Amino acid sequence: PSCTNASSSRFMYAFILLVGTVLGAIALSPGLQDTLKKMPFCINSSLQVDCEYALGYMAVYRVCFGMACFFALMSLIMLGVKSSRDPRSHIQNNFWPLKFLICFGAAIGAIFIPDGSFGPAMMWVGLIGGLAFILVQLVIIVDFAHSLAENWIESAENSRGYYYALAGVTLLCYILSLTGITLLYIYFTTSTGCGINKFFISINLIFCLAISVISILPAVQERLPHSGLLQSSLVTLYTVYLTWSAVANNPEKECNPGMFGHTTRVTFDTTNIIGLVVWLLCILYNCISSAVETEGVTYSWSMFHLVFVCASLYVMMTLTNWYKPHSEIELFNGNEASMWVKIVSSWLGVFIYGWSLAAPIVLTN
Amino acid sequence: PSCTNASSSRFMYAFILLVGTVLGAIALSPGLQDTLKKMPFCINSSLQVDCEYALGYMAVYRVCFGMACFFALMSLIMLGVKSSRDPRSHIQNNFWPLKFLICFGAAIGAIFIPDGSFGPAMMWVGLIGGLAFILVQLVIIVDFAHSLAENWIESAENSRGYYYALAGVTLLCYILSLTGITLLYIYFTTSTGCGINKFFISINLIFCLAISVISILPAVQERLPHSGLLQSSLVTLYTVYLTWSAVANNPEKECNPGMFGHTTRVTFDTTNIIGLVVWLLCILYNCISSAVETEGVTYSWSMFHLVFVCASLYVMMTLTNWYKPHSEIELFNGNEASMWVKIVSSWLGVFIYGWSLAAPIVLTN
Amino acid sequence: PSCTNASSSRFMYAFILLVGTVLGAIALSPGLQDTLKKMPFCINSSLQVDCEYALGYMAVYRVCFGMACFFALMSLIMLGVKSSRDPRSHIQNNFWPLKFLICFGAAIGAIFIPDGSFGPAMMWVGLIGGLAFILVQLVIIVDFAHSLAENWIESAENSRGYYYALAGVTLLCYILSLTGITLLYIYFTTSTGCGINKFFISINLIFCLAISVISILPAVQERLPHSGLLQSSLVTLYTVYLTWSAVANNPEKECNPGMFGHTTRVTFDTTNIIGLVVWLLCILYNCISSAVETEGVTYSWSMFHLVFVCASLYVMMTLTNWYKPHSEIELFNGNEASMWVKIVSSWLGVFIYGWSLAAPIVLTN
Ligand SMILES: CCCCCCCCCCC(CCCCCCCCCC)(CO[C@H]1O[C@@H](CO)[C@H](O[C@@H]2O[C@@H](CO)[C@H](O)[C@@H](O)[C@@H]2O)[C@@H](O)[C@@H]1O)CO[C@H]1O[C@@H](CO)[C@H](O[C@@H]2O[C@@H](CO)[C@H](O)[C@@H](O)[C@@H]2O)[C@@H](O)[C@H]1O
Ligand SMILES: CCCCCCCCCCC(CCCCCCCCCC)(CO[C@H]1O[C@@H](CO)[C@H](O[C@@H]2O[C@@H](CO)[C@H](O)[C@@H](O)[C@@H]2O)[C@@H](O)[C@@H]1O)CO[C@H]1O[C@@H](CO)[C@H](O[C@@H]2O[C@@H](CO)[C@H](O)[C@@H](O)[C@@H]2O)[C@@H](O)[C@H]1O
Repeated sequence: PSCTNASSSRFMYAFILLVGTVLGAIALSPGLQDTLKKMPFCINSSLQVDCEYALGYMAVYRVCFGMACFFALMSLIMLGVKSSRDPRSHIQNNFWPLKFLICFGAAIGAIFIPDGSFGPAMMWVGLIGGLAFILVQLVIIVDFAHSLAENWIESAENSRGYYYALAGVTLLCYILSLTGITLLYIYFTTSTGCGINKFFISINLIFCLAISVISILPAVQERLPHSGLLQSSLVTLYTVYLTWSAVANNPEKECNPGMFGHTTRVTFDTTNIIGLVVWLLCILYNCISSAVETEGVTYSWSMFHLVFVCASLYVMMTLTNWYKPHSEIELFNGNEASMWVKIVSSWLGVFIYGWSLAAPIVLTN
Repeated sequence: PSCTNASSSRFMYAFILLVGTVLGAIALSPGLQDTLKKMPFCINSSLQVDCEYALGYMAVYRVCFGMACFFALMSLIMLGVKSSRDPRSHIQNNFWPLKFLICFGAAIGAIFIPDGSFGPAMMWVGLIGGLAFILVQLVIIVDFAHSLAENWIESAENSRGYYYALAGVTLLCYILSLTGITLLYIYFTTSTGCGINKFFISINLIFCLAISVISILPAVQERLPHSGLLQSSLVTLYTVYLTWSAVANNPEKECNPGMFGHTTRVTFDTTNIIGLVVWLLCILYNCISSAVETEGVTYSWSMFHLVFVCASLYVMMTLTNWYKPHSEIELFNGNEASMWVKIVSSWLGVFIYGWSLAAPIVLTN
Repeated sequence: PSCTNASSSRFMYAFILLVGTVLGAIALSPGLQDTLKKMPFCINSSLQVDCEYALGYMAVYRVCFGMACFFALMSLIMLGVKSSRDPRSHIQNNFWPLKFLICFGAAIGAIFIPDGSFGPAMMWVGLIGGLAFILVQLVIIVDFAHSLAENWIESAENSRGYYYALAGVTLLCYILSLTGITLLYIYFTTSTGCGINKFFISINLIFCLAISVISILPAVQERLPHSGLLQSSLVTLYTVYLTWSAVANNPEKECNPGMFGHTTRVTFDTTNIIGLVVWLLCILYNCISSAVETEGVTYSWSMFHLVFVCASLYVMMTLTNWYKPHSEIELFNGNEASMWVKIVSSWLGVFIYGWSLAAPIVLTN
C-alpha cells in the first residue's frame, strides 16, 4: 500500500535524475551540436573565448542548474514531515507528469540565462556539491562492502562455492590498484620536474597501506568478526581513482601530459565514463530499501532530496571535467582549485573509514 | 480523504503561480528575446521610447495580468463557502488541466492587449498589491520567527546541541544587518548632496534599535516567556532590506549611483534574486498547513485566492524593478511614487510588530 | 453524488461561455489582427466598406453564432426532463471534452460563412437577445440586493460592525449615480440642439427618484420589513448606466461628441469593460446554487440553456458596440434602432421593480 508506492517514488526520482543527465550529455558532441549551440544563449554577445570554444560546457551548466533548483524546491516542501499520514505524502507519490514537466520546464527556462557572471558562482557551488557527494558515495561504498562481506562469510563458508570468489574479488581489486599506482608513477611525474605529484601519490599510497594494515589486526576484529580485507580493498581502489582524477587537473605543463602535452576544448575520455558508472551504481544502491544517506517514516523525506541536489551538482562538475570558466585556451581544461578539493576529499574519506573501523580501540587503548 | 486533497490543492495553486512567474521571467533576456519581442504586441505602432527600449517590462505586465485575473475569478467563485460538503468543493480539487489551460489561455489572450493607456493603471494597481503583499509577508515572517524560537527553546535547552545555533542565527542576522546599514551609509549618500536618504536610513536604524530594545524588557516577557531576540533580528533584517530596496529607486542623479551614475533599460541584479527568494519562502510557508494569511473549513477559500492575487501583483512589480511607464530614457528605471510606498510599508510593518508584541503592557501601564 | 456533479456542470457551462467570449475578443485588436483577418472570410469579395473597415466585428459575429447554436441545441435536447433518474442526465454531466470540441468546432465552421446577407439578420436577433438578457440581469440584481440587505440587517444590527458599511454602500452608489447624471447633462447635450437627450435623461432621473420614494414609505414596509434603500440604490445605478449606454449611440452629429465629434471604426472603451464586468458578475451569481433565472430537479434544465443563449447574444452585441452592418463609415458606429431598445428595456425594468415592490398596496388601496 503505502510502502511500495513510496519505494516506487524513490526509484522514479532516480529515473528523473537519469533522464536529466542523459539529456544534458547529448550536448558537447564533437560536431553534431557545437554548431547548433551557437544560436541558443550566445546572442547576448575573456568571455568571447568561452562562448567561442566551449559551448557544451555552458549548455551542461544551464541544464543541470534546472535539476538542482527542482530538487532543492522539493526538499524545501517536504520539510518537517513525521508520519505517512500527513497531507503532503499525497503529493510526493501521485503527480508524476507534472513533476517531469516542471523539471524539464526549469531546464528550458534556465537555458536562456546569458553569460558574463553566471559561470564562476556555479563553479564554486559545484565544488561544494562535489565534495559533499564524494563523501556520501564513500559512505555508501563502505556500507555495501560491509554488507557483502558479512553475507558471503556467513552464508558461504559452510561450502566451498563462494570462498574462491571471496578471495578473487579482493585479489583483483588489489592488483588493479597496484597497477594503477605504478602507471601514475610512470606517466604523471617526471624525474625532477614536479614534486607535488610525487608527494600526493606517495602519501595516498601510504594511507592506502596503513588502512589495510589497521583493518586486519585482531583487536579490531574482536568487536566485529567480519573486518576482513574486502572493505579496505574497495576503499583503496576508490582512493586511487580519486588520486588519479585529482592529479589529472594539474595546471602545470612542465610534467602533466594529460591535456597540456584546436577549435574546441571539450573532451570525453575513459575517466568520465568510470566516474558516471560509479555514480550510477551508488545512486541505485541508495534507492534499494536503504538509508545509508502507519506511524513513522523509514527515510527522512528532506535528506533524500538534499542528496540528489548534491548528486546533480557532482554530475554538473564531472561532465565538464572540472574546468575554470572564462580562462584562456592555453590553460586548456585545468584549474588549481579542483585538485585540492578532490585530494582533501580523499584524505577526509580515508580518515572517516579508518576512524569508524577502529575508533573504540584507540579510545580505550 | 478531504483534508489531504485540499492541501494538495493548496500546493497545486502554488505550482501554478510558480510556473506563471517562471514563464513570465524567461522574457527580458538581454538579447535572446528583445528582438523576438518586436512582433507580438507593438504592431499597433513618449510611447515610442517604451516600445523601443523596454520590451521585457511590457511582456511581464501582459503575462502577470492573466494570472491576476484568473486568481481574482477563482476568489469570486469560492465566496461564502461554509463547510466541505458544498458542491463547489468538488470543482476546487479535481479539475486541474482545465485550470492550467484557463490560466495560460488568459496569459496568451492578454499578450494581445496594445499599448497606450494600459501601463499606468497597472502601475497603480501594482503599487497597491505590493503594499498588501509586503505586509502579508511581514506577518508570515513574524509568525515563523515565533514558532521557530518557541520550538528550539522548549525542545533544545534540555541539551546543548541547538543552543549554540540558537545564538548563532541571531548573531549572523545582526551582523548582516549592521554591515548592510554601513554599506548604505557609504554608498547611497554623499557628504552634503542628498539629505532625504540620510533621513530614511537613520530613522529606519532608530526604529530597528527601538524594536529590539522593547522586545527584551521583562514586562513583555512576563506574558509570553519566548520574547527572545530572534524575532526582532529577522524583522530588522527585513526592514533593512526594504530600506535598501526603497532607496535604490531615488529619482535623483545627484547622489544615487545605482542606475543613474544603452539600447535597453531592462536590468536584473542581486536585488531581484533576493526578492524572489524571500517571496518563494513566504509562499511555501503559507501553504504548509498554516493560516497565517466534515463540518467547518480550516482556511477561508476566498482569502487564500486574494492573497495570491496580491502575490502575483507583487511579482509583476518586482520583476520590472518598479519603474514608471512612458518615461524618457534619461530618467532610466527610477520613479518617485515607489520609494514612498515601500518606506511607508516598512514603517507600518515595524509599527505592527512593535504593537502586537507590547500592546497590553502599554495599554495598562 | 448527483447534486454536486450537477452544480459542477452548471459551473462548467459558465467556463465554456467564458472561454468562448475570451477567444472572440482576442480579435478586433488594433493592428495585431486587423491584417491577419483579411484572409479568413473576405475571399468571397456597401459591402466593401464593411469588409475593408470593420473586420473584428464580423469575426465576433461569426464566433458568437457558434456558441448561440451550441447552447440552443443543448436546450432542445434537455427538454421535458422531470427527475434526475432520466437517462439524459448522464449526458449533461459526464462528457466534457466532446462538448468543448463541439462548441469550438461550431465556431471554426461558422467562421467560413461569407458576407452579404448574414449581418442584418443577426443584428435583429442580437437586439432581441439583448433585451431579454438585460431584463434577466435586472431580476438577478434585484434578488441579490434583497438577499444582501436582509442578511446584513438581520445578522449585523445586533452589533455596530456592519451598519457603517450598510450605510456607506448606499451612500457611495447614490453619489456615483448623481455624478453620472450630472456628467450626462454636461457632455451629451447642447444648449438648444438635441432635445431628445434632455428628454431621456430627465425622464430617467424622474423614474429613479420616484422608485426610491416608493421604496421607503411605511405601507410597503408593513409587508416586508427590509424594504430599505440598497435595492433602489443599485437599481438606480444600473438604470443610469443604461441611460448613458443608450444615449451613447445617438446617430446625430449635432450634439453627440462620443464618436462623431480613420482606417478602422472598431473601438474599445471603458463602457465595454463595465458592461463585461456586470455581465460576468450576473452570470456567476446565476450559477451559485440559485434559480433567479432523487425525485425532482432544482433548476429547469432547458431554461438555463435558454438564458445562456440570450447571454451569448448579449455579448455578441456589446463587444461590437451595437453598430449597424453595411453602413457607410461617416455614420461611424451609431444606429437608431439600438437606443430605443436599450431605453425601452430600462423603462420596463424600472416598471418591473416598482411593481414587484408595491403591487398589493396599489391593488388594495
Ligand atoms: C516552458 C517555457 C517554454 C519557453 C519557450 C521559449 C522559446 C524561445 C525561443 C527562442 C528562439 C529559438 C531558440 C530556442 C532554444 C530552445 C532550446 C531547447 C532545448 C531543448 C529541446 C526563437 O527563435 C526565433 O527566431 C527568429 C528568427 O528570425 C524568428 O523570427 C521571425 O522573424 C522575426 C523578424 O523580426 C519576427 O519578429 C518573429 O516574430 C518571427 O518568428 C522567431 O519567430 C523565432 O522565435 C531564439 O532564436 C534566436 O534566433 C535568432 C536568429 O537566428 C534571432 O535573431 C537574432 O537576435 C538578435 C538579438 O540581439 C541577434 O543579435 C541577431 O543575431 C539576430 O537578430 C533571435 O532574436 C532569436 O529569436
Ligand atoms: C487560447 C487563445 C489562442 C489565440 C491564438 C491567437 C494567435 C495569434 C497569432 C498572431 C500573429 C503571430 C504572433 C503570435 C504571438 C503569440 C505569443 C505566444 C507567447 C507564448 C508562447 C500571427 O502571425 C501571422 O503572421 C502573418 C505574416 O504574414 C501570417 O500571414 C500570412 O500571410 C498573410 C498575407 O496577407 C495572410 O493574410 C495570412 O492568412 C497568412 O497566414 C499569418 O498567417 C500569421 O498568423 C501575429 O503576427 C504578426 O505578424 C506580422 C508580420 O510579421 C503581421 O503583419 C503585420 O501586420 C500589420 C498590422 O497593422 C503591421 O502593421 C505590419 O508590420 C505587417 O503587415 C501581423 O498582421 C501579425 O500577423
